Amino acid sequence: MINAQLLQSMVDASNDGIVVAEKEGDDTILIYVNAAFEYLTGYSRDEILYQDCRFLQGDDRDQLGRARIRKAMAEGRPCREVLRNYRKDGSAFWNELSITPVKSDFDQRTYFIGIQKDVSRQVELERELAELRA
Amino acid sequence: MINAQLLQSMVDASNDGIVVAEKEGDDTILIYVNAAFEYLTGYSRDEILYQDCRFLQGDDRDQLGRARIRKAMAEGRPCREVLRNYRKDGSAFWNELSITPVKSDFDQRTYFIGIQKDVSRQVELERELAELRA
Ligand SMILES: Cc1cc2nc3c(=O)[nH]c(=O)nc-3n(C[C@H](O)[C@H](O)[C@H](O)COP(=O)(O)O)c2cc1C
Ligand SMILES: Cc1cc2nc3c(=O)[nH]c(=O)nc-3n(C[C@H](O)[C@H](O)[C@H](O)COP(=O)(O)O)c2cc1C
Repeated sequence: MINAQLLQSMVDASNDGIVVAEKEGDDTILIYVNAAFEYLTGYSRDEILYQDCRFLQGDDRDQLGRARIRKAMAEGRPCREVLRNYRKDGSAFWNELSITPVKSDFDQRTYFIGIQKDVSRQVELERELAELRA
Repeated sequence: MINAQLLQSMVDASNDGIVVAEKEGDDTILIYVNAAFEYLTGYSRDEILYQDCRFLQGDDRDQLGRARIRKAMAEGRPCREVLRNYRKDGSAFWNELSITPVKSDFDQRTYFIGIQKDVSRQVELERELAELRA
């Protein structure tokens, strides 16, 4: 279709937070993040890169999304889950995570492309509708 | 960060619908679409590719999203808009469109990366909350 350099620059430049990570045992290590992801998190490419993405959950580690994500990556099937995340400045938001497993098949490595959005307003709208139905 | 071939395969394989298009006057022509986009629309890469993406609106051409998208692409700034779209089988859904303008700067061409999601359930939840507030 298009040359891969063009595509990489279209991704580098996307308004959508986009990352790639590589499975290592019980971890997945971020090898690629775009600018919009740096803007979403309030971190820098260097701060972010080369660790597992969970670091954004911070203290708040009892969240059902985790298990559903973990369950889903394990089975090798895409998921979409929203977790509470925290920026560098400490502020808190609902991050929707779209995670897709990709096995290399050239080798035994598996990768994941994430695509993430601050969903905080969409959630507030639901908490409200939930209480109206009560 | 990562080699561009790896990245292109992570995109090719994403569960998220991702396209790229190229500005030509009042049009933008799709030069790249991934599999998930083919699945979103119910079209095939060959059917989809090489025309302007509006073809999915079909008959339903009076939609405010259009003007906001048009206004936004013009100004050269990202937007996120949801339009009513129609698959090949005719079925209808709410498609959220995240569109990012990218100028090449090597030449005078401008491109757009879109990232699109069936948002129909999130919308139904709002129509409901809207009427509760009435
Ligand atoms: C592609 C990809 C994107 C991810 N996005 C980040 C995210 O933006 N925020 C977050 O808190 N965790 C995110 N994670 C989730 C964690 O890295 C981790 O897989 C999850 O918390 C489940 O594993 P655990 O229970 O061992 O923590 C992402 C993971 C992957 C593979
Ligand atoms: C990157 C990109 C992705 C787009 N996504 C498609 C979409 O999935 N659905 C749709 O109906 N139109 C989509 N469009 C919107 C139309 O192609 C068009 O630009 C919009 O309807 C406004 O222009 P117009 O008023 O001249 O029709 C997309 C456009 C771009 C540039």
